[PDB]
Amino acid sequence: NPTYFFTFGDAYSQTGFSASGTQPSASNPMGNPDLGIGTTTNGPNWIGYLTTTENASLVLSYNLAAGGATIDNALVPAYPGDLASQFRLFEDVYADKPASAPWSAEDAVFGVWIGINDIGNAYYSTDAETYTPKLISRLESLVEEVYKNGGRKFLFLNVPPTSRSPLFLEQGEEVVKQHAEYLSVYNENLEGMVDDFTKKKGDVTTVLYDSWSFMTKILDDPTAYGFPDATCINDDGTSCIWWNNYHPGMKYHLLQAEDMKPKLRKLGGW
Repeated sequence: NPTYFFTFGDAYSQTGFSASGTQPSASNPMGNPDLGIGTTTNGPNWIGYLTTTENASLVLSYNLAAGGATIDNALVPAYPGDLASQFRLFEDVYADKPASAPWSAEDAVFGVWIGINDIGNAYYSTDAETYTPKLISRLESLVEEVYKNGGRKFLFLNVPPTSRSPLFLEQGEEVVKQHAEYLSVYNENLEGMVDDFTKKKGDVTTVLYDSWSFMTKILDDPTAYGFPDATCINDDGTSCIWWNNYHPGMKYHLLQAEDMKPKLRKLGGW
């Protein structure tokens, strides 16, 4: 009795899963590519860890996340595979519960980690208080498409402190601050939307995972987590928090998946 874990997001979540590649099964829960390929971590990412390491029962991962994605290119644009396009791929291939993914309300979990790129691209050019409600409203309307398909279990990750990635640190402390302040408003509005959606529907099980606070704890005390500092980069994915200037490594992702596990029990696969 599997949990069907459909995920949507950006490079913090990408694995290179193709809808025409090998599909998930009990012997191969990621489907494609192999566990530990296709990420920005040098190994598994949080989804691979949640599916194969932190799972309490069989989890099948259908990971539609794409590098560089924003929520909708009609708002903050970047790459063709925005969140809207990932929801369209879901609608095209899995929404109708095909034999390859015969999911139901009781066994499907929809995970969304989006906003890093919307904020990264719009923090200095838009007003957070008036603009981030538009981003969040568009996220909500995409979630509503899955709800209309019969989805009832949802996992939302807030935006982590990319303000303190080496990429942003190099732009100066006032840019880190401008970005961080915008990000905080986005995360507040995300929480409000998740709360409002949960209450309005009444029949959904939702988890808002505060990645921001978790990563912030590690950035503030890196050596307590086995990292020598909060700024070094190492593409082995484990010597430093950062695998490259803007993406954390597999060690961070494992620590996050481990932190997530207890909070995901109510979703069925953990």
